[PDB]
Amino acid sequence: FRKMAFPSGKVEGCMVQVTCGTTTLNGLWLDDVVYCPRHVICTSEDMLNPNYEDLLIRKSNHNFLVQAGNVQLRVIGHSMQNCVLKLKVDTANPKTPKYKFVRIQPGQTFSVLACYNGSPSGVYQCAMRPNFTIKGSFLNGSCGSVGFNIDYDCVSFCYMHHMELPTGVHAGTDLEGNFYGPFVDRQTAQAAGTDTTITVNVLAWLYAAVINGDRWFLNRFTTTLNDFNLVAMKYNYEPLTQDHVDILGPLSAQTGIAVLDMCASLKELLQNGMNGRTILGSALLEDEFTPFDVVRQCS
Amino acid sequence: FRKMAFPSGKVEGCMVQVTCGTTTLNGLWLDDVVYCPRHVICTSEDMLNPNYEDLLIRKSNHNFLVQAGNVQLRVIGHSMQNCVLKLKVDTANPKTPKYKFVRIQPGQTFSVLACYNGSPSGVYQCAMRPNFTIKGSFLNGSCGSVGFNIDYDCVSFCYMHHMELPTGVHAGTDLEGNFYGPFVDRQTAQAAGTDTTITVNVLAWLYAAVINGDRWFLNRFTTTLNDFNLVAMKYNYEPLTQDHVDILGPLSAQTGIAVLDMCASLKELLQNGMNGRTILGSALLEDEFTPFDVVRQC
Ligand SMILES: *[C@@](O)(CO)[C@H](C[C@@H]1CCNC1=O)NC(=O)[C@H](CC(C)C)NC(=O)c1cc2c(OC)cccc2[nH]1
Ligand SMILES: *[C@@](O)(CO)[C@H](C[C@@H]1CCNC1=O)NC(=O)[C@H](CC(C)C)NC(=O)c1cc2c(OC)cccc2[nH]1
Repeated sequence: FRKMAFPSGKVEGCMVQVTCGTTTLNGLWLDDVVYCPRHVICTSEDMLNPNYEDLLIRKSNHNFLVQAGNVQLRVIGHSMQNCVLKLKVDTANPKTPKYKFVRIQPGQTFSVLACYNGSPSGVYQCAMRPNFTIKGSFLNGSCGSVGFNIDYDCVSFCYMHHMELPTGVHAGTDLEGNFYGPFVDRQTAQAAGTDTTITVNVLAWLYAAVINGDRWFLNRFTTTLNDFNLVAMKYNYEPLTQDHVDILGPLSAQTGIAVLDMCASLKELLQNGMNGRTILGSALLEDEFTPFDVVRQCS
Repeated sequence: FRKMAFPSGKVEGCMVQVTCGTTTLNGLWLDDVVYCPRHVICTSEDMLNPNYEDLLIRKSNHNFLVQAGNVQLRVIGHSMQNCVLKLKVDTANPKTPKYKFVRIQPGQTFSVLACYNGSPSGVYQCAMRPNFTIKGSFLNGSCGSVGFNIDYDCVSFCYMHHMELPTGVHAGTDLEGNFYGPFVDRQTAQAAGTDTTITVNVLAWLYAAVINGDRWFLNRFTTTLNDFNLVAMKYNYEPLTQDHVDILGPLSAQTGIAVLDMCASLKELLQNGMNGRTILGSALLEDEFTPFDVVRQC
């Protein structure tokens, strides 16, 4: 049981390079539109406090160098959707897959294809933290990198990368250009809200450990759902809903461990610690596997 | 600092399924050859104690169903090399990347593209353990999934999946069909040697910690490589080879910390513990980041 990402081939066939002036970053080429972060039009001076509509109107179609591999594509139009720039090109991407743009909720996961200069560099899995950051690996020039999920050769794009907070976590937008969280595409040091742990995900991961023969954390006790949430919120865990309980059903039936039994086990682990032991190799309670993630991988 | 796979699409373009009777696994289609585990020719009952040479004499080119998607590729030749079947087909794969077959060393990492019925399913990073197993995630129908590294648009194929040991780790061959480790493609309970900590990767991790300013563990002493190997074995840590010292070179140069000085720092960590302190936030020493992986992320 490892953190598994979706195969990235369908998304690699879409990453291009977008250059405006001195600024370079990645774009996503679907059909005859190239999507990228709008701050590619900014100078270093602009980025301190940019007026984007104002800065964009002074731009021409020919200010934008879009390169797909070696081939350069000609921009025949440009418009802005929130923090995302849409560049119209005169050529449709033949590798465009069946796609959709979604906005994911906190706690859900996606694969991140990290690109630099329009070249895919690596893929890994991430979750939308409850404070709307993501704990990624992104260096300089990774803006435009997108996150996504795949459902029967339909790619749901849910994230485009824009910034690293001073704490080392990352922030970005959906493909409509709306940031996840209270962040703004300005060159300013920005803090996030207090992060919390994704509870339904930690439980899904405990189930995965049992399905794989780890049971040392289990116990005899049970807890009411409200009493578990009292302890949970004390340790900065998100509360557990009845929906979350049903989402976990399969894993409960698969293992024969009732959700509320699994909540007693997790409750003790938060009160007692792990005593130096490990679960599925981790010394920490892991919260970036969703129940579906676990289900898909174990069956 | 996280586990990060290579992009998988260059390998996706080469996954097909190979079927004999009712045994289906995955195969690897490069030019006009398809590579897959030879036990595809076995019925489940022959797998218990197969005679691959006897079994192969009775199969013919028309016993092999190779499908790219729902599309059949006609098999026009077949040979067996070690534990892999090599099926010559009548179409060169137009998505064939530039590629090589390489046999990796324990400690090295690669990406795995888990496949089922010739359809990619997921991708993740593995390290070859010193006991020649890997801690993968494979289900039924995963055999023939491959592991690979990419350097400068060149895919180096290094692993092909054959089995799950009772302990739940996995084992397989290089792309010439030679098992990593003392395992055999028989349907049988097999046991790997005791695992050990991958020292070269632990040292890579300490370099990573220094690059990011976490360097409390740097000590004032040095060591010889023979002495470090001897003590490390006493803590269940792999000895270092000359090649291990060399692939540590760029990280040694970037930090100014000589390799044998960093060994003495690790030796002190081994004999005195971490004293509740952490390194890169963690209390455990991480051993599945090669020096390449550390640089690749900096
Ligand atoms: C994109 O590459 C931008 O073209 C870049 C990616 C980050 C660079 C280092 N690692 C990355 O993930 N993004 C940025 O530089 C963004 C640009 C904004 C959205 C206009 N800015 C930041 O990530 C940023 C700014 C500041 C800051 O200011 C002052 C202070 C502290 C942190 C910080 N991060
Ligand atoms: C391939 O899918 C098979 O073509 C399959 C993959 C494993 C199934 C579960 N997870 C996997 O990684 N491989 C096998 O089933 C192989 C087939 C051999 C090479 C003929 N066998 C095993 O992995 C196997 C057999 C036995 C066993 O026997 C008895 C006892 C214990 C473990 C075990 N593993």
